[PDB]
Amino acid sequence: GGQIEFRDFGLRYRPELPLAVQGVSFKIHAGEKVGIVGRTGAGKSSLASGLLRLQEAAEGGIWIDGVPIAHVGLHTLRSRISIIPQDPILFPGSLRMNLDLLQEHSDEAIWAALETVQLKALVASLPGQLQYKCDLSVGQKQLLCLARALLRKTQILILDEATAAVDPGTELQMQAMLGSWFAQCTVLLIAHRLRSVMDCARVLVMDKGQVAESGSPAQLLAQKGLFYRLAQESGLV
Ligand SMILES: Nc1ncnc2c1ncn2[C@@H]1O[C@H](COP(=O)(O)OP(=O)(O)O)[C@@H](O)[C@H]1O
Repeated sequence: GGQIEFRDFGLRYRPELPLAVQGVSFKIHAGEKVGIVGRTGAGKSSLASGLLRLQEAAEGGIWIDGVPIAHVGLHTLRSRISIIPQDPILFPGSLRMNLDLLQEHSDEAIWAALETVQLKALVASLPGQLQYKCDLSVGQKQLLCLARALLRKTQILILDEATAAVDPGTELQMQAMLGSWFAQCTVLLIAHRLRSVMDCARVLVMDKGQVAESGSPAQLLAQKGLFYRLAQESGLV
């Protein structure tokens, strides 16, 4: 399904530190694409880090399809939950290994995923093709991550926006797929550019470790709240 629910959630990265994020309660419906916006330090990455249970729950809990992730095997928990970082690091070695470390797919199915993210041609161009070792641009590495997210049968796609200048063709293919191959996939897009979540149907606005406001960009723009302030600073409104 990919339906996530934070219920009064907070996490700390280390015992001695204060809660990085606290009292976060929200329900993401299965298959939804929700943008997550906020300033640096607001708590956007912590939500994904709480989902992946990188940091354990300090308060409340998270539930994925009615199952408390607190009671879900970590490998299981993380198997169909995929994250696309800003600057993905290829695991040193075979390209195929990066795409399929567990070797649970056939070269056939891997090439499909690549062609899905429109990297089949690039990969075919590569010196070792699938066996190509690691180069590829940050945008391409993200796409490769997207193809891997497909192979994983991912139902929760956490996407991290590149803080660096966005490749015009990567953005074109990335959006091209989010509504088609990840249509049924829940997509948490953690955005560092407010413009990127404007077409989103729903945005969580993170603020100093707490959910500040929720709803569509139009709703949040009308509220003239933190979301609205970020749009002004961004020059969108
Ligand atoms: N590795 C870390 N160790 C300790 N504190 C952290 C770490 N990463 C983030 N934080 C803190 O937790 C809070 C939440 O930030 P974060 O979740 O990273 O939001 P964002 O994704 O918007 O940067 C911030 O105050 C941040 O400084």
